[PDB]
Parts: sequence; C-alpha cells; structure tokens
Amino acid sequence: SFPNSFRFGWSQAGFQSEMGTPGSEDPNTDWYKWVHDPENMAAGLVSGDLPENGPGYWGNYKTFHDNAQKMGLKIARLNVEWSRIFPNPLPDVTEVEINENELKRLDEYANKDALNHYREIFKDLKSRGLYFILNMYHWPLPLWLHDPIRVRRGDFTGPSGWLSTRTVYEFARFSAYIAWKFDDLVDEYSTMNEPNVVGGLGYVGVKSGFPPGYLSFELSRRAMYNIIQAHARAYDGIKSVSKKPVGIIYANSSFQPLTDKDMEAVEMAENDNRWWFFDAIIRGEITRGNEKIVRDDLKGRLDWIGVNYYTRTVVKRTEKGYVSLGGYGHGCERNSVSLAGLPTSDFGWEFFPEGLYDVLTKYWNRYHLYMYVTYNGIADDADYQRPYYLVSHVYQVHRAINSGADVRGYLHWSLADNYEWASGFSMRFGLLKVDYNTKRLYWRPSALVYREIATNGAITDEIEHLNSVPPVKPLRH
Amino acid sequence: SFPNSFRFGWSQAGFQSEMGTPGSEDPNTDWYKWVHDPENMAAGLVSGDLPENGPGYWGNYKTFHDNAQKMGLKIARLNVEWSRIFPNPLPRPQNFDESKQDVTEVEINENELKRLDEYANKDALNHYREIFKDLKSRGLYFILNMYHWPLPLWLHDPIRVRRGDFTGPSGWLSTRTVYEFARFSAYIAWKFDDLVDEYSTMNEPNVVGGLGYVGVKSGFPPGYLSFELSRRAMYNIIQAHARAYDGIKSVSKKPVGIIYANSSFQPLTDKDMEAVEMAENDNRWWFFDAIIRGEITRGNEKIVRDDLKGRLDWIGVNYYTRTVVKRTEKGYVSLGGYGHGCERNSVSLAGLPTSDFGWEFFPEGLYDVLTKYWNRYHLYMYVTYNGIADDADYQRPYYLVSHVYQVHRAINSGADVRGYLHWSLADNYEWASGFSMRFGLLKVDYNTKRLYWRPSALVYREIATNGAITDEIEHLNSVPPVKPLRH
Amino acid sequence: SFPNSFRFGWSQAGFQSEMGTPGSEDPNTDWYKWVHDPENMAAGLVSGDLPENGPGYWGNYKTFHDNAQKMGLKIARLNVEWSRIFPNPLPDVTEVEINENELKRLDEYANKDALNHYREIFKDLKSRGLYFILNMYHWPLPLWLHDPIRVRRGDFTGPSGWLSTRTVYEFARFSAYIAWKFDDLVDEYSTMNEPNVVGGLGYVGVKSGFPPGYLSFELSRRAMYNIIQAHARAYDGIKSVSKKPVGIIYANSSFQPLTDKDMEAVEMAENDNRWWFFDAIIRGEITRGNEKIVRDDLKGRLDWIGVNYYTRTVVKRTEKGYVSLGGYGHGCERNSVSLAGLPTSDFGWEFFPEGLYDVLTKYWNRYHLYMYVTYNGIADDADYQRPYYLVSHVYQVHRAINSGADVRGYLHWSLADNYEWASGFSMRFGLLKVDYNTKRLYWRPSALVYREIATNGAITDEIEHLNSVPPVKPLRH
Amino acid sequence: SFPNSFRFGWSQAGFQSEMGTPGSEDPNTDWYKWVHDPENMAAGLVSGDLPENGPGYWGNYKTFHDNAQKMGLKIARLNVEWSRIFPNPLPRPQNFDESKQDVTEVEINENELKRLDEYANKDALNHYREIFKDLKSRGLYFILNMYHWPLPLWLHDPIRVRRGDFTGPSGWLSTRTVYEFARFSAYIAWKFDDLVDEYSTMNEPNVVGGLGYVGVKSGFPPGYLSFELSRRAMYNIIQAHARAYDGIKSVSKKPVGIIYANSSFQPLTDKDMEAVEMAENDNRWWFFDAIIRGEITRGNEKIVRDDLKGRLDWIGVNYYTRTVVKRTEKGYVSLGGYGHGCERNSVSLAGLPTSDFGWEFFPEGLYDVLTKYWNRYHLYMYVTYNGIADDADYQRPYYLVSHVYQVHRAINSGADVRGYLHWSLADNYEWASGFSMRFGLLKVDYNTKRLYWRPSALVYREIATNGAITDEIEHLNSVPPVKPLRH
Repeated sequence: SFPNSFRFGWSQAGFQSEMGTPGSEDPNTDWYKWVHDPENMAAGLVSGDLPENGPGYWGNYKTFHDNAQKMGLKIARLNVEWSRIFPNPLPDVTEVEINENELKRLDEYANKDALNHYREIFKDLKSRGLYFILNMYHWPLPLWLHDPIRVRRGDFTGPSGWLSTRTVYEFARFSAYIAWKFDDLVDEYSTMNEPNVVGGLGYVGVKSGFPPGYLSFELSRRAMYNIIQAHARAYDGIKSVSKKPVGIIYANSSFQPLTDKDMEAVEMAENDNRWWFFDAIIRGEITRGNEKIVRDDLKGRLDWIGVNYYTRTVVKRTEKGYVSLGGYGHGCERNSVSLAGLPTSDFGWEFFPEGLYDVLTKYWNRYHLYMYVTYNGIADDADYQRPYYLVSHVYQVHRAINSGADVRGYLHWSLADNYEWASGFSMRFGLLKVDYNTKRLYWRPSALVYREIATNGAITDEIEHLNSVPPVKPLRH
Repeated sequence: SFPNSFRFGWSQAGFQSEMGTPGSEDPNTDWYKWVHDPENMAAGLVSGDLPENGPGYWGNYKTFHDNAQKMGLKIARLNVEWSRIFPNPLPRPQNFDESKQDVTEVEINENELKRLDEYANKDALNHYREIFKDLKSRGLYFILNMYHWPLPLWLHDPIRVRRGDFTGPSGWLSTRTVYEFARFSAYIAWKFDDLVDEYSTMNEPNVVGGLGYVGVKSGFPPGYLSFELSRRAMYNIIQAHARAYDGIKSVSKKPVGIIYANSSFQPLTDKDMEAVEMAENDNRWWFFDAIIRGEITRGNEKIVRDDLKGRLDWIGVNYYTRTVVKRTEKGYVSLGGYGHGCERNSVSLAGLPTSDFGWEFFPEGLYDVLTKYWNRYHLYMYVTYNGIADDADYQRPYYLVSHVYQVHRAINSGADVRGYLHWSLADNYEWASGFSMRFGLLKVDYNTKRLYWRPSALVYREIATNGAITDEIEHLNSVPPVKPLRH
Repeated sequence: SFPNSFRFGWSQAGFQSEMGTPGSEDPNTDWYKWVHDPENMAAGLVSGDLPENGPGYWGNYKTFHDNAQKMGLKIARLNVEWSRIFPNPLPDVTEVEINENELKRLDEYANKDALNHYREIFKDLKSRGLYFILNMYHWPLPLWLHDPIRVRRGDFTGPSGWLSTRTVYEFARFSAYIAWKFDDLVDEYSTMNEPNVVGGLGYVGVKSGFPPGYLSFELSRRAMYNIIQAHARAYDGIKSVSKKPVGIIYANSSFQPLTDKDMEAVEMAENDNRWWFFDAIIRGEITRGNEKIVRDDLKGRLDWIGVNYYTRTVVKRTEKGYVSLGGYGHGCERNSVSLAGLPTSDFGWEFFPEGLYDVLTKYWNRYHLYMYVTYNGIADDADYQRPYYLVSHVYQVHRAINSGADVRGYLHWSLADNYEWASGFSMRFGLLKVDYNTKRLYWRPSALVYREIATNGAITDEIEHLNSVPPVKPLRH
Repeated sequence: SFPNSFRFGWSQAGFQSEMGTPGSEDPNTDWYKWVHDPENMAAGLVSGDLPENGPGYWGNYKTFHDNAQKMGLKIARLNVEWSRIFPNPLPRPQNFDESKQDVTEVEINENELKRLDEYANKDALNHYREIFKDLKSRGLYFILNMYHWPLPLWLHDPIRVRRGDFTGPSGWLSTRTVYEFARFSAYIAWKFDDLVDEYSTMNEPNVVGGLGYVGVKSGFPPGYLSFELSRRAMYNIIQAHARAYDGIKSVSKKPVGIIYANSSFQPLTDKDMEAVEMAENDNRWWFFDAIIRGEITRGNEKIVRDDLKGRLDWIGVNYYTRTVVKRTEKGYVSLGGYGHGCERNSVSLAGLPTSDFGWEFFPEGLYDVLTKYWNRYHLYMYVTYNGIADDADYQRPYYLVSHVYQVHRAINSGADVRGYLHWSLADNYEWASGFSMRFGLLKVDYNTKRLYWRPSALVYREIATNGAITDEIEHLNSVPPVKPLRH
C-alpha cells in the first residue's frame, strides 16, 4: 500500500508518439532529417522506419486519454516539440534575460496552430483528473538550430546543436515562453529528458545511430557542458514566470560489482555517469576545460529529480580504472538469458528490479530531493515478461519509500507502443499494443495488471506472485 | 457477442481439488491407493506427489467461489466422489447374475433408494449439500457429474489387477460395478435434484478404458496391458451410462448428458481425408452411435440394442489439441511431433508452440469438433473442458481468447453451444503427473493454499463480465509468438 | 601414453548388431517376440523398430573388421546368442556337473550352421590381430526358456526366464559348451553383460519397455538371486574346459553427493547398487537375517571385472535412507543441459567423465582385480559431443592407471550404430554412422580421432584440447 | 574425385596472423592505429583486442607449414605487408599531377626499381623470402597476394579522415596511393618471381571501399560515411589493380589475378528473380566488367577505357554465405534474418544453422557463384576463401565437406576451378571483431601460441591426401542437425 498522494501513470515523448494521423507531420527536426537520410539508412544506423507512420497521438489523443482513465492512471509526463512551436529561424552563459517585452516578441514568431493544438491536448488531459508534468525537451532540435548531416560529415560551419551556445540561449527563452503560456495547466516542470544520452550516444556511442553521430570525446564534453548551462538558464527562465517545481529527467543504471573486490569500481562508475552531472546543477561543482570550480549561476537549480531506470550495469576494477562487462544489463542477446541466468527483453536488456531500489535510495541519501520514477518499462511485444517486470519494479519503489526516500509517483514507459528512435517501431514498450495500419489500441494483459495496481493504489494480494523473475525454462535461452 | 443464455464458467474434479485441508482425506479409492503404491512410485508410473497435499476445495470452497464470482463466472461443472458417499461394501444383490454379459435394466424404486440411504455416509452427503448451496448462492448454473475416474476400493483393487490377479474387485471389468453405478447415479439425483440444473453421468470414459488398459506408460489404474480387457471395460462403461441415464430419469426430469475427451483429427496431406474419417469412427462415432442410436458391437457381432438407444440429452465436448493422421495400406496412423505427442515447452513439426504438457496450440480444432458433433446428432453441447498447462501464464491468454473465438464461430455456423467451461479455476492434482502440471486461471501456493490471479484470469473476467471478446482483447485471438519461447 | 600392453577397441552385442542381412534373422528370443508384440507397440513400450532391419554384422562382419583394423583397434568384446546355437527345447544351485559325455550329448542338439558361422566370424576377427573377449550372454534368452508376454500378463505357468532355476542350470551348460568349442579362439571370457540392468528394468523400471515388464520388487530380487548363481555355475563350467580368465560385465554409475553432507548417502548407494553384488561373487558374502553368511560355492568366482560406465548419479540423504535426484546423470532432458550446467546427450545422459576415475579406483581399492573398461559411449547422431566424450574419458582411464589401478583396455560403445533395445535405431552410439537402407558405414569425425588415439596408444598433443566439456552455449538448452 | 592437378590448401592474411611474438609488431599501418584508437574502442567500433597478441606466424611459420604438410595440403595464398617493406615515406614524384583523375600508366624500368630498392627494408624482405622458401620446400604451390587491407601510415592516417579532415594522407581517396601501389607490386614481383607460381593484386577491394565508407558500423577504417567517397575509393582501387597488373607483367610472365568477396544472391519469392540480377550487377558484375572488358563509369556516364581492358588472368572466388533479396518499387533490398545478417549460434528464418558470426549455412551458393563467373568470363578460378567461425567445431565438418562437394559439382558442369583454399589454417585476428571469431582448422591457444587439431582438420586431411571426398566421409555433405544446436 502506497501513500495517499502517490500517483501511478505513464511517460511519453512527442517525436515518438505524435505523428501518424493526417496533418500531424513535423519535418523540421534534426531527428526527422536524420532518420530519412539515405546514407544513414544504407549504413544501418537507422531502421528505415519513419515516424510519420506512428501511433498518431496528435490526432487521437482523446482515445489515448480514455484508455489511461479506464486504467486508473493519475499522472502523465509529456513534452512539447520545440520545432512545432518555432519551426522558422529567429533573428559560459551565466544569465539569459527574460522579461515581458521579450516574451511578447517571441509570441509574434510562434506557430499559433501548434500552440492551440497542444492546449487542447493538455486541457483534455487535465479534464481526466491527470496530474501533469510538462517536459520541455525530449531530444529533437529545430533544424534551424542543428543540421546533423553536416556535422556528421565533419563540417562545423552550420547550425551545430548543443555544440553552440546559440542553442543554450534559445532553449532558455523557449522554456520560459512555454511556461508563460501553459502554467495554468502544468503542475510540475522538467527542463529536459536524459541529457546524458543525447551527449553520450550523439558523440561517443555512434553505433547507436543517434545524431549527429560524430565520434569525439572532446565534443561530447562540450555538448554536455552546454546542456548543463541550458538547464540552469531554463530553470531561471521558468522561475521568472512560474512558482511551480522545476526538475530534470535523467537516464540511470544500477552499477553492480562483478565480484566483492569491485566495490570501488562501482563508486567510480557512479561518479563518472551520475554524480558529476547532478553535483553541477545542484551544488554548482563543475570542471571547465581542465580546471575544477564552483559556479554560482549553476548552484541550486533543481527542485526534484526524475529517475529513469530499466536495467543494471556490471563493472569490474582494472589497473587503469574500471570497465563494464558485456552479457549483463544493457549488453545482452535479445530474447535470451544473461550470464547471470536472468531473462532478457526484445531489446537485450536484463531483468533486474533490485537496481531500482539501489538508484532511488542513493539519489535520496546524497541530495535529499524528492523524486518521480519517470521511466520504467520493457520491450515486449508478446507480453511474456512485462507482468513480472511491472509488479517487481513497483514493489522496489515501495521498498524505497519504506526506507525513507521521498518518491511521489511511478510513470511507466509507456502507455502505448511508439517509434523507438534508430530502432524504429519493432521495439514495443506499450501497456497497449498499437496496430500501425488502423491506429487501434489493444490491452495487453499487463495493462489489466496495471489497472489493478493503479485503481487500488497498491500491489493487491491477488497479483503478489508477479513480484518474481519470469520463469526462464519456458522462454528462449 | 454470445447468445443471451450462454454462460462462461469452469470445470473441476473431486479427486484433483478436494483434498488438502485437515479431515478432507479420502483414502478409499483405487486412485488413492494407486498413487501411494511403493512399486508404482519406484517405477516412475506416478509422480510421488500425494493428493492429500492439494488445493483444499473441501475446506476452502467458499474462497474458490468468491474468486469465481469476482471473475464474473455463471456456470460450474463438478462431480461427487462415489467413495465419499459409500465408503463401505454393499451386500451382494439377491437376484443378479454376474456372469451375464448385458445389463439391460436396473430397477429403481422408492424402497430401494431408502435401503441405499441407510448405507450412505451422511457427513459427506451434508457437506456436499453445503458446497453446492454456496455455489448456487453466487448465481452459478450447476452441472453435476456423477463420476470422474476414482472408484470405491471395495469395487476396484487396482494393485491386484496390475499383478494379473482377477479374483478380486475388478472395477469396470465387472458388471457388479455397472449395477452399483446406476443405483449410485439415481441415489444422488434423488438427494440433490433441487440444486442441480443439468446432469452428466461420467467424465471421459474413453480415457479411463484407454489409458487404464492400453496406454499403461501413462500410469493410470489398473495398468494391465490388454486390448481385450480394454474393450470389455468400454463395453461395461457404455451400459453403465445407459443404466445411469434411466436411473436419473426415474427421479428427475432434468437433462442428462455425458462428458467425453476429443481431439480434432487432421490430415497430414490432402490425400489423407479418408484417414481422418477412419480415426473419427474409431475414436468418437462408435461410442456415441451406441448411446444415442443404440448401435454397438458385442463380441464379434454388430447389433442394435433397444436399452441403449436414446440415452442422451446433451453432449459435453472436452478439447485441448489435435491429432494428425495419414493413410497407410493397413489403415491409418497418428504422427508424433503434433498434437498430444510433442516435446514440452517447445514447437511442433508445424511450427506451433507446445505447453508444459507437450500439447500443441490448435484452436481451429474446437470448431471442427463442435460442428461435426452438431451435424451428426443435432444435440446441444457444452464445452466442458478447455485449458492449458502453463505455470508462467505465457500462452494461456492467447489460448483462452482463441478458443472462445472458435466457439463463437461454431455458433454462427448453427451449432447449439450453450456454455464454455475452462479447465480450470485453480491449479490441482493432475493424476499421475502430480502438481507440476498447472492448469489454473488461479495459481495455487500448496504450502499456504492461497490463490493468486494469473493475468489470464483478468482476461477471463473481461470475457465473462462482457459476455464477449471485447475489442480491447481481440489481438489475443492469435498464436503465441514462438520466437521468444523455448524451442 | 599408455602401457605397452594396453589395448583400445570396442564392444558389441549380438541382438543389437547381427541382423540386417539375408539369412540373419533370429526370431527365437524373448526380446524378438517382445519388440514385435502388438500390445507393446500400441503402449509405446517399444519403438516399433524391428531388429531384422539392423546393421547386418552377421553378413557384413568382414567390413566391420576392415574398418576396425584401419582404426588401429586391438581388442573386441562380442557375445554369442544362446538362441542361435540352441533354438529348440532340450529334454540354491550349488553345482552343475560338466563332463565329456554331457558335452557330446549337447553337441547333438546344437545348430551346426550357426556354430560354424560364429567360427568364421571369430577367425576373421583374430586374423586382424584383435584380442578377443567372448561374452556368453547379452540379455535375450531362447524362447523355450522365457515367454515374456505370458509373464507380462501375470501367468507364471510357462517358461519364466531368470525366475526359474531351469535357466540357471541350462546357462551353466551353455557356457561350458561354448568354451569347449571356441577356447582356441578366445583370449578371455565374460559370463554375462549387465545382469543388474536385466533384473532392474525387467521387474521394477517397467516404463523402460524391457521384458517381461512385470512390476514386482519380490520377483526382481528372485531374478537377481538366480542370475548370481548362474554366473558362479557358468564360471565353474568354463573352468572345467579352459584355463583362461573368466570375468563379468556390470553396469555402473558414479554416485555423487548433492552437498558435502551427503557422503554417507553415496556409500549407501554404492552398497545397494554395486558392492552387494560383487561381494557375493568374489567373497561369497550374502546377507541372511541381519548376519553375513558365506556361501562356499560362490566365493572366488571372478578373475577380472568389466567396468561399464556412461554417467553419474547424484544422491542426497533422507531420514529413511537416500534418494537419487532428477535433472542429473541418467535423468536429464534430451539434448539439453543438466541442473549443474553440463550438456546432455540424445538419450538425456549427463557429461561426467570424472565418474569413470571414481568407479575404476574404487573397484581397485576394494578387490584389487584387474579391469577392462568394457563400455563407454554416447548417443550422438550429429557427433557434436562424442569427440570431447571420447578424449575426456580416455584421459580419466590414464589417470586411474597412474593412481595404480590395473586397467588393461578401453572398449568404446560402439564401433557402429545398432538397435538400442526398446528405443530402436534412433539412439546412435557408433563411431561409425550406419545407413540402414544401404548398410553402408561412414566415419564420424570422432572415429578419425579414435584412430589417432588407438594407432599411437596415447592422447596425442594435437588433440589434448578435447579433454574438456563440450561448449554449452552453441548447443540446445 | 578431383582433377589430377587440383590442389587443396588454405588462405591467410599478414595483419591477422603475423604478429604475436616479441619483435614481430608492425605499428606502421592505418589498421594498427585504427584498432588502438581510444575513441574507436569506447564506441565499440573495435573489439579492444590487439593484433600484437596474435598467433605469431612471423616467428612460428615453420610450425604452421609443418602442420599444413601433415594435413596433405598442396597450395597456399599469402600476402606481403606493404608497411613492412616500406615503413617510411617515399619522396613526392617529380612528374605526376595528383589532381588528375585517371592514372592510365605507371612507368616501370630497371633503374626505377633499383632506386626503390634503396628505400626498402631488407631484413623484412629477406624474412619474407625465408617464409616463402620454406613454403616451397614442402611442395606447396604459392599464390602471392600483394594487398590485404592495411596501408602504410604515411599513405593513410585513418583517424584524421574519420574526423572529416582530408588534408592528410587519405588512402584510396588519393591517386598517390594508386601510383605507389603499382610500383610496390612491380617491385615485389621483381624480388620474388622465382618463388611465386601465380599472383593476386589485392584481396576483397569491394569490402575495403564498402565497409570503409558506407558500412561504418562494421568498424573498418576510415569509417567516414559517404556514398561519393565510396565511389572515388573504388574508382582509384580499380586503376590501382590495372597499373599493378601492368607493373607485374613488366617483370614476370606468370598469371595475375584478383581476389573478391562474393555472396550468392537468392530470391525471397519466385517473383524476385529480377532483384537477384540487379544485386549481382551492383555488387559483382560492374567491378569485373571494368577490369576485364574495360567498361566503367567515370563520374556521370559510361565509357570503355583501353588501359583497364584485359587486366586479369584468373579470378579468386571468396564465398561464405548467401544474401536474400526482394523486389521493391525503387529497386531491391536485402533481408535480415538470412545470410550475413542472422543471430549468432542460432537458426535463420529458413531454418538453417548459423555460425559464431551469425552467417547462414548455404553451400549451394558456392555452385551458383562459380558457374556464373565461368559463364560470363570463362577465366579459370581458385576458391580463395571458404570457412566458418566455429570454436567448438560443431558445424565445420559439415561446412567443409558440403562446400568441397559443390566445387566438384561446378567442375562437372564445366567450370575451370583449380583449387580450394580454406579460411583458415589456424585461428587469427578477425579485424574489428578481434580474436573471438575462430576460423581455424587448427585451434590457437593465444597464451602459449600452441596449435591444436580440431576434428575438421582430420577430415580435411582425408580429403587432401586422397584428392577426393572419400566414401567414408560422404555423409558430411549435409546440413548440421539443428535440433541438438541452440535455436
């Protein structure tokens, strides 16, 4: 049984779910151009699937919300697509001035049709009694701010995305403008979704097929540097027009030791993948170039933490430092077993709900900021594992709360199937199955399980047995 | 969408589900002695699991019925255990020649029923009444079956027969069992008619005779390998049905049917359609032509017995998989790697997934069996068994919705089908296989006897409360994806 | 490297390999009638395969011997079929009198065609330089001594096989007669093959489909009692016409403890499955009423021990005694992995070569009689595991010799595929693959490996890597 | 049974096998720098394994050749590493315009060769001479290949190109590389003609250009994604072959061929036969029509260059699996789940087993490729590559015998095929995948550098010493049973 004010819901992204219905196409993002690029397709960097054939949330949002209401959900996290509001070009970053006159000038350039359509979507959302977390950014940038093919080719004379402080400046003004327009509907804000993935896969993990796909340690650091300032300036921008909480959403793994001699490798991995980022935007502690400092304009720019989680990462100590191991966590075979004997998803991700308890309690002990679980889900078209995955991870959230961690909601990824970036439509995370020909939504049995949890605010006695590992013997291994 | 009077429910057996609570043990059956036998255990004929450690329906029936009511179910099929009502030997009848091959009449009258009452176990009788009263109070339509395999020990010592000794109580090899079963069936209807909606005489008699005397590796009693004695057992069980039908009708006006195990016989190639008809004759039509039309074979002669004709009001269709056959020169043969004879948790030679029991996914077979019964006899039917051994619940959601869809299809073709009864509500003791084969919509923890809802149970609630496969769950009318399953 | 006199070869059975060529059919055994029985076929007790469609050693023995010679083999163990020599009825057991006149009377009833044919086979065998171990009995009995269908049905008024002392009496005379006729060709004798399997599967493990398939603890004990005396009387019978060594061949498992608290269960299992039998025929010791009584007519009736081995048996202690565990050893799934992570064969038998060292050294320490490994092989049509199985077990024999055990040969089961009893032809144990349509023999790669071992008398450097477990990841799980 | 002069042997590469003993390291190649690059390692473009920990052929070549002789092999194809002979930059040529697109002639004469000799590493040169002398002393026919992917660092800095900087040494994007490769090839033939039987200019140039500039997830250098630069690289590599052919012929009269990577293009359905023809044009025929008939497209439109025509004496056919294609409206597409793109240690969508690399078992394709090359050009062939990644040796015995059988079938059809060279004699460094992909008939222990005979090596000895697939091993001409394998 969960606290009275705890809410169960779902998370969703604009680029992944909006398109699919007539009139919904948004061609003005780096991601849109990226997945249509002939060379990216021939290299197998992208799947060949196109987002304009997606589930059609732009047109069918009422049907989405009907199903969420029947499922007993009480909270939703969505984002607005920057490119839809500002499709056309507009004429250290320690401050970005925000004032009424600047906002009114921005208003003259905004696409009012897209603005009003979002208002209709969000009004319908609130009319179902759903608590609303509005996220400003979930990866695609306006084309006038980032041509990713040019950067992929090694040409840095054009719009270069997060490599340019121009993007930092415009993002802060975008965030302030959206809050200025939508504060009456919003309950809590998030500046961005998983900035570590944008910088990490965009400039280091280039086999993932994320834009701009230019391999460079140095440019990865610059992108993360600029995105950190962009968060702080967006925080100040939102606070200049709103008094509501402002947080951030971040991708996490539970770092686990291979042997009992690897506990120091775990702490190194947590520093390098987690603590360095949040120490910057909470405590102001960052390193600029080759020097460590404390920036006052970064300190204290966070009210809550969005915890995304889906699997662990196993590490061991080396002489040079630490390394992560294949065959566990993120790097398993699809629809198989890990080296630890645990089942893997359609994406090759290892079943490990204990990791969610680890991540929540560690965030709480270090910063004592309240949290939402803003992402937890599994790629599972057949729905073989998702019932166990759902109940097990919800149980671990209950465990974290009992330990004293202030966790206020669980948001599953996702309500319905959607476009999974470079992997296309074949990775299906939905509680609801999408038929992309008819756009009809279907209830997987795990959706019936989730309705039991959400309507009762607890893991009921009837479904407690699903707090367990999916039996491996009947699965492929 | 199903007819207004169509009912969704479940089927259950006494020996498999009753025991598990203190004082519920029934040690007075051939099956109880059979699964406790040291030699059977050492041979691996039986699993070593014991039914007295089961799900405890005898004591916990209210909890069973609570969950069925929450699930929206509206019909139930159960049986009474003969051994519980009459645990002790009854005296030999005065005028009854046990060397006579045919039992054409068993006299039933008020005084005979009263004499039987003096030997009945009143504790068991009153307890069943309480169980059935609680069942009816939940709005459940009640099909009462008289027999679901175990016989009283005083009528069958199966260890003696296994050893080749036929001088003791020999079960369905003796016409004494035929005589006593007819009187048992009449007695139960005499006692319970106020609670019963429809009757069944017995469950799957073809499995009792077939596995008991031919398929002896299955570990069914008495496990004596003999073609001839298999035929004699089936001959007596046919007369026992006819005499039980007449016995029940002498005290009741309610419908009396029978429950029978079926496969859908399918041709390997398009050249094997005659092998299908042969298999249907030898495994299905011969039995029902006997109890409906009176047409039987006695010894080496084919006849028409007036005392067998017309002894059936409805047909209980049990189904779970197909059987693939091909023509030979000698006749026909059934093929391994399909239907009943697959590897467990794998795929068949046709690429279809198999259950924990090694049974192939083939819902089309249910349409085949229902329509063929209808076209031949035009008697209305209940689907009295459909289920899958699936502890993890990976396949059961697809299995449930796909087969329910095929029932809807059969009704559209004109077949009079009045209910679908899933096997089963909760896990139970699966005969020689023990507790490891789990058929329940509800998972049973045998240590605590607690019941848990598998997701397929939530799916069934959607079906039952809506009386239809809703739009939301139509996608489950499909084959479980084989790629993520074990091959 | 093995001792100079150590010999590599193969073992073979008459019923399994002889038939298949024109004129080779032997219909006069309990086993022949058993596998043709309509009721046994319908119950699935027997496979439906018929031995008269077998590999045809009766007609093609020269081809068998050609391949064995090319493979460098130096020893062979075969048996004569009692039923072939005496197909027709002839008109405590502490003594069976053998004398010249009795043998001459027996000679008048013997089938001379079959006798001369065996002589031609064994002469050709010896002409290849093969050391010859002749076994008298390898399970089928003459029909006039055992009608197994009658016993299966519970009728004990007919010929009842090893339940009747008539079989004991006639077997001793058969054994003496064969040694009388063939001593010039034989190097060493064995009385019988695996009598524990005959009694155990015939009367307890009746799902195995072995004759007569009558489930009875008591009759199982009587069969073993009679078969023990039959060995002793056959030993005395052979020694009355020959001075050559006489041993016995016995089926073994390596009994292994589940946990370190189960070592007493191992000793109990070894007592009940191994030591009770050999203490009887070596030391004369049998137990009668909680006392160790000693029969003089059984003592000292053994010159060597034939060690058959293919897998382990895992046991644990109960309060009542001990029990063996499924998922290990004999009781695994086919073409899978055991609960210990070890691969299993086409028969479901676990890979455990260490067990052969355990069994050899334990026999040696208790009795100090020299041994031959008279059976070691695997059901493996594809030949995926047999190369590892062969080299690993041969290495364990080398280990046993280094420990001091007198082991004088390794005899693989088998040279070529053959009829595997109730399982029929589908279980293929051969170093050579048999095409049962053409009767052609093919060399599996493990046969090429065995030639390297046999011709060099050692596991060469080139193939040492096969002393390892077959990699499990590429195999079926 | 094969023709009297047919030879069984193996193929091998310098970068993959030479290093592993102290002092054998060659750090002066684009490939060496590429696999040591920290950013490539962090991206997972390369495995992290390093070639200097390899099987040690540079020092232990006699042990390799001893085992090959024991195996009955009679032919070997090896290459010299350009970087070992010329580790230092050569001065810019006096009369050569690098902006000119076409290299139609490279002058070779005695005085120019003697000047080149002044820059060559004589120790490395003599060591290769000792390796090849040992090879010939065992009766092995010798095919010398000039190029097997790594370029001298002074001709190609691949990290610079990966970053989008084209102001440095740019490999096959520069005609400087074309000019120097022709002189390298003529120089090597000048030095080794007495030991060589037949020449090859290069190994799989389609993979160098295709994976280097299009298939960049493969981790091949320089990994710069560009259709246009892929075309320029292939254009330059074609001229480099023609100029190398002419360079070798100016000092030798022996045959000069080329080695090329092939797939058998197969139609998904019977409606996809035109997609097969398109795939063969775009991946095979365009290249060989250029270097045999002189037919090429320069920039926009098509021509016939006399300086390219007739520059080939024989064709090296590399093969390991098929590619399944289907018709689209735009053209054709290749399908995952078949051929190159299957799961590792599994089954394809057609039910055929896959290797440690995820490559589908399809020996019939080798017959398809050999006969099609023969019918189009009527130049004799060697099978210069055929093998499987298989550490456990489960599939290689079937793979070996099946593909050898298909070569025999191609010869019976009239194709002039003169040898079969398995990949490879021993395990080696498999480029971006590192050491985990093991192709050897002999297994390598990389700690001790000891070689072990897998059973397939004993099978190959039977084939080679008898010059035929003997009756004893004919059953291996079949698909590995999938049921006992992981699937």
